[PDB]
Amino acid sequence: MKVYLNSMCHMAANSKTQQIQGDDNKDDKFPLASISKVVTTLWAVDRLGPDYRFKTKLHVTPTANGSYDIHIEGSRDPLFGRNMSYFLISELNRMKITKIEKLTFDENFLLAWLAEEKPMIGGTTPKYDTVEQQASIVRATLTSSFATAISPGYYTILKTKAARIGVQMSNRPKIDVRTISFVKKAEFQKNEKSTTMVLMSAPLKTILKRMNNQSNNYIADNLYWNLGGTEAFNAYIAGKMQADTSDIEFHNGSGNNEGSVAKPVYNEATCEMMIKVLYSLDKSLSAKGYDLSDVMAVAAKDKASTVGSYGGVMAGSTTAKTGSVNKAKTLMGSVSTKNGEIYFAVLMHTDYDKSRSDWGVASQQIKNKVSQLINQNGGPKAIKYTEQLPLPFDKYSYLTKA
Repeated sequence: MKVYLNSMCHMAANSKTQQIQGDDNKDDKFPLASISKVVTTLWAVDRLGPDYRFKTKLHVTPTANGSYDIHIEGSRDPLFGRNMSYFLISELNRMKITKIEKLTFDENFLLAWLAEEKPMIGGTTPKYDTVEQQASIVRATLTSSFATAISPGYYTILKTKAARIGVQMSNRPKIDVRTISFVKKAEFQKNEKSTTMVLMSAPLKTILKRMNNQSNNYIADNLYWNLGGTEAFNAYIAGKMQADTSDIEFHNGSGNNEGSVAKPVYNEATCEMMIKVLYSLDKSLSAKGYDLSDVMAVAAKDKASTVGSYGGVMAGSTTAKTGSVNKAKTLMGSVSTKNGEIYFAVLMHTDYDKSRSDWGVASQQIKNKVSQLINQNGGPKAIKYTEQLPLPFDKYSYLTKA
């Protein structure tokens, strides 16, 4: 690979002028890769708030034969796949539901079994043209995965993690489901003897922490669509930053290639816009009592993240999001130094076709530049942070009768 710097820039968090320091390319657009996910994080924090929960509702009606019909009124929870399903099945059994006759769901019930795994973390997030096409696929996933025997290995890994955050799950959960179909919200009205039960996701801050630890494309793309997509994003950023297409041009929430191999399309912005995003996201989280480390990964301390391997002066001092696509490798976040907290962004150009004997070049240049920033500012100052365990649910997610 051959590499060169597109731009690097930075700003003290307490600057009274909010002038951004950096090279002469700091106001030129460059591909962002997954540092796009911090922009989606800021939009989601501003629109929904860090303590927002996706409230998926189950409408449960007893049946004549002693079982239940259940209709899922979806919430567009963007992290509802295998692990939330396992928790839901545990919770159904805790609520004495073991057999379902008719399971139906609406167009806001988004289910992607592998949402937190390969290949959805790094894949092209499915984009459906109609709700019927989406639901065809959700029905198939409910039939093949939700309704069939639970994997003992994945389930016991989840249950042990859930216990660490104070959530109870049963040892041998099991559900039987007779029939599964799509019912649009406009075609659903509850039965007279139905009980509504609410399954809340973990708070948005936790969903964002998991996304920004893993670099999860599925979660990022579905948050961006849920908030209105590109037309809504462009208006949000024009109203928030007085920015326009010359500052920032997005097409999806993840930063992944949104086009074809021969016509690729990547989110782009200027380095200065990345600093203004971080300043605004830090300000919105502080108003709710949170820090960037509540939604972004901490070097070394978040071992289940793309910066768990980072060491040196960044370990424990630096909160940051990585990105990589064919032509760009990027990093942005904050460094905590003896002279205070400093926002930064580093945007590198990569060419993988050349000098194939050379690898890890852009990553190591970025680490060296960020380390230098910390050291010019008196060295690292450890932040206050305990490694989080961000699962799709928490101890307030239990099914609860409304």
